[PDB]
Amino acid sequence: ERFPAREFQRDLLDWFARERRDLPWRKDRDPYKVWVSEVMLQQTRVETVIPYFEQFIDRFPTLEALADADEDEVLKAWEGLGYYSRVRNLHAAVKEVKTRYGGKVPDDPDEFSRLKGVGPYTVGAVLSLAYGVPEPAVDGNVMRVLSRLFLVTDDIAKPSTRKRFEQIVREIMAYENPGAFNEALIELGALVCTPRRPSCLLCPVQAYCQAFAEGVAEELPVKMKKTAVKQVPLAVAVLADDEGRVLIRKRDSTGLLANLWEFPSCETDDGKEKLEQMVGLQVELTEPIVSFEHAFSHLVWQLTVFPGRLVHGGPVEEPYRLAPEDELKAYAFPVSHQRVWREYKEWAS
DNA sequence: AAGACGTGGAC
DNA sequence: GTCCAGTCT
Ligand code: SF4
Ligand SMILES: [Ca+2]
Repeated sequence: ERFPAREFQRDLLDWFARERRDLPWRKDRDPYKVWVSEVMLQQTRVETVIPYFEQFIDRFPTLEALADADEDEVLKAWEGLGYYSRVRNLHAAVKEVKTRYGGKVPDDPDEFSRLKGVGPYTVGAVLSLAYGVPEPAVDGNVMRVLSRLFLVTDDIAKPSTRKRFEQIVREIMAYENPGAFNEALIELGALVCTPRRPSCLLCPVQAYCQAFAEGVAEELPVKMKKTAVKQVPLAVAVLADDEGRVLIRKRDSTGLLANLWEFPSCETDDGKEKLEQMVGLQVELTEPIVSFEHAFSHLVWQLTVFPGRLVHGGPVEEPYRLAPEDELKAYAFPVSHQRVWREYKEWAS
């Protein structure tokens, strides 16, 4: 494996200095900000993350401010980003950093990795970029790039394949400046060596790329096809009382959409009667106004919205809470239920 | 191991 | 429609 590591390095790092996007989290190397951006970037595109990162850092300018904030306030800031246990884990990890480590982000891989939500990629991403620690930062971009560079045909969906890529990076990483190197590989996959129609002709490391020589760039990386996924009808109801207040409820911390608020729903494995019975509060449910789909990575919801009129015969017991329409802004809903409300509003016109 | 776990660009 | 931008269990 006569791979000219140093030669390869100098070129890649040169192209990076010329073409790097000026992104908000690249203004400096504050471990806190880098860490926040890398969590936001997990399975989430850069252009999507930019506005979230700006508001989040404005609301929580430092690690302590995030640790000090309330769970609701943090989760509201994550509303719409998806995979919401990321922020549950980041909040807890930061709380841990505050109480245990006195505010400083641990610079040791094994100590940093021990924190919730910090997987192999985030360790390398945060520690290299912000501390100089030469740990690999292998994401989907890197895997695709390396798979083509070294013509690796292993299924990237296998945890072992990733472990191999990490070993490859180690073999070729620029230990002088690992952060800059790690980001360069990622940026490469993001800008040049794209999932489709890679610009190999413009690529700075074309010379070293084994997939280019064989003309199989498009066919890599190898990855098992995503399968079809379970469908799940859902019955949702918007119960408004005479005064205009609407009833909502906070989902439990274990499972789908943990700790997010929603409109009282039940899986329609009978329709309305199930909603009616479930809440068994003196509530009456009416014709379903609209139906639609909302997808997940591992299932698909088919929703049905039933307006109802709430009559007060008792108190509001947890998890349920009663909220005026004006104060719904304060609660973090998932996108599925955000649409439920919008359709309800348009209907009531 | 492979399924859980959200959402929106870009074909 | 398909693909895809990580971590926990
Ligand atoms: S030459 Fe083509 S396949 Fe190889 S790294 Fe560059 S863009 Fe990717
Ligand atoms: Ca870890």
